[PDB]
Amino acid sequence: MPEEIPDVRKSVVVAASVEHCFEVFTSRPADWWPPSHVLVKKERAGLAFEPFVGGRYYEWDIDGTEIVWGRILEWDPPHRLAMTWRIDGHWQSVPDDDRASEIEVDFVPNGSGGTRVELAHVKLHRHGDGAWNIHKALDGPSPGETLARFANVI
Repeated sequence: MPEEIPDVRKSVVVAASVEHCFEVFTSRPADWWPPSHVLVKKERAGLAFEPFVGGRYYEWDIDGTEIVWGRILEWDPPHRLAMTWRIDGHWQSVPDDDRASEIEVDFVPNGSGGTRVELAHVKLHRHGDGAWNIHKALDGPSPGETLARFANVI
């Protein structure tokens, strides 16, 4: 749905405190996880994950049980955020990371309550397990880097 799997992505500035950036992910991503149409049979509504290295990430579906939505890489206090995403191309589950890719995200205060973050993705295709289909569902209106949809809803 989005431009073909692009290598390093770009950065965007959004109006939000740095604490909000890390807090919003752990606060309740369901607040803006659903854009309009989702390939998932049921729209995600509840979310709960342990933020740590090798942590486990799962979400609750309106009628579906818990499915892994990704994983974690490392939590760095207000300044650097990194997370590994482990998911199946068929939106099923991946008990082990065989070809999972890592994501690098940095959050730093920009000007006033505005925070600027640089998000880059590399070797995401290494998954070659159909993970691209998962991105299509996450890709909502106005396709673009994750910061694009995140900044608009934020």
